[PDB]
Amino acid sequence: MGSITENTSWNKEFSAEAVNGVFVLCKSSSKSCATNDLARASKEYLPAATFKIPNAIIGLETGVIKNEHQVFKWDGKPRAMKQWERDLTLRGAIQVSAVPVFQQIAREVGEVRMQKYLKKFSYGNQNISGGIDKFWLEGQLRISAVNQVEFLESLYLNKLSASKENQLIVKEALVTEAAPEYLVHSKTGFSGVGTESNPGVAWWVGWVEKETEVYFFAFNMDIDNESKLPLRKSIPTKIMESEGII
Amino acid sequence: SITENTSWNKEFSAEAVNGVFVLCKSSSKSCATNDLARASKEYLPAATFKIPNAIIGLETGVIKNEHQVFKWDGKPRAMKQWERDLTLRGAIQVSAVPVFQQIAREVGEVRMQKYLKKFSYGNQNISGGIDKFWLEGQLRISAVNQVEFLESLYLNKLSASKENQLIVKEALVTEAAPEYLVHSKTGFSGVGTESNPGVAWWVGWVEKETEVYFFAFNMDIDNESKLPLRKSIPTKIMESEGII
Repeated sequence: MGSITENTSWNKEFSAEAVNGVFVLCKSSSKSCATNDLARASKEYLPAATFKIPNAIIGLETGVIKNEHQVFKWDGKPRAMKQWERDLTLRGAIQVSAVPVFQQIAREVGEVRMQKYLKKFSYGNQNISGGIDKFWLEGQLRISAVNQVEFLESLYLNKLSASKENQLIVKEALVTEAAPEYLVHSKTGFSGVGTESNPGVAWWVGWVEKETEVYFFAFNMDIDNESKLPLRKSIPTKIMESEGII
Repeated sequence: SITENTSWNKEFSAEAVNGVFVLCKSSSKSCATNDLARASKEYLPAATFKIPNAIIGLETGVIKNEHQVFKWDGKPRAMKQWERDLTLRGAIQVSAVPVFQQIAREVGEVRMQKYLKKFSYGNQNISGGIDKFWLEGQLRISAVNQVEFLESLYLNKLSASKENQLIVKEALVTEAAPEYLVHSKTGFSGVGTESNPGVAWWVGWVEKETEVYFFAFNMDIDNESKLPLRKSIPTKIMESEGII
């Protein structure tokens, strides 16, 4: 992206909902971005499940994921959500955001390989200390909403340090909503409800392919109350509906 | 093998529609149909040919890559929705015939023929005009053949880079949900003439859970108003089988 501008009027939705948060929306053809808050747009947060994006990419590249037709066989042990207690494809694993699958991918990737790809991808603060299967969840990895849109735009252009086919595979895995007139590729994130003072963070990042334009977006909010969670989709949607995008 | 499923003709009787549905679970070695004779009968592909045409355009460099924009020259096009710049998915999704006609002209007769031979695409007959053999020419393809072709595409087994196959596959996404993804393309030759009906198509595949279902539907049609039956009849069979 080439420019960012602040549209304070985009705080209407956040205020309406009593939410501390940011939305960044960028247009590929002008390489220009808008946000409600420049400051929060550059603040860095645990990526949570948004990290499945780079992790899918590295697992593909390293051959820890064979190809897009890979089945992740459920062994039969209880998992944190009923949604995960089944065999899964990559898209499947991504869409039901199955943590144990990507924890296992992270473990086959390994500290060394994981660490390298994040430097090539310029992925946030690139800090994977705090457990190879835990670092994006409760460790010290941080990424900003601006850095998310930049990572995603590189993905969209196949300009990440991976094979073109592996980037394509992951973009298809990210398809979340399809219509004749638009295609949405997106991924949610939720680190937890936080603790004393210190709230968790919820994310929604992706892009919308519409007419011959592409809108990249990244949303995060502070969250202490798990019921406020759906706002990670409804607030960006409101802003993107306002803009006549979707 | 192809096996008749007797209960499927029910949907065809109800709308007074001669057509065929072919459905394959996992691979094309085990497919089911309402009619064994009609399953392998060959019809004009119409806009289902945008599939091989898109792959060929990519393979030949005619379409530079996935972000190619097909610019509208400003000249009259047969549908208002085609009168605009379009991306590859865009052109596939509104079925922009002129985008694909120009694709075909640049590919040229010699290359077009070679790729259809390579892909085993129907009778591989491109006679009738480089920019219209699939519309009104001598090109014919069966439901069974569509399913075979889509299976090769799905498996990245066509004679084309995997990257190009992936590109066309994402252009075909038509419905997305956490548990399933549908890639599909409609076709419609037209309404035909006295005693010679046109054909309507819905073909593609559903990736659901850990399984893949390949489908091809066609029907004889002499009335544009009957056109939504090309989606509803097959959706009604796939819904009954718990697939969508």
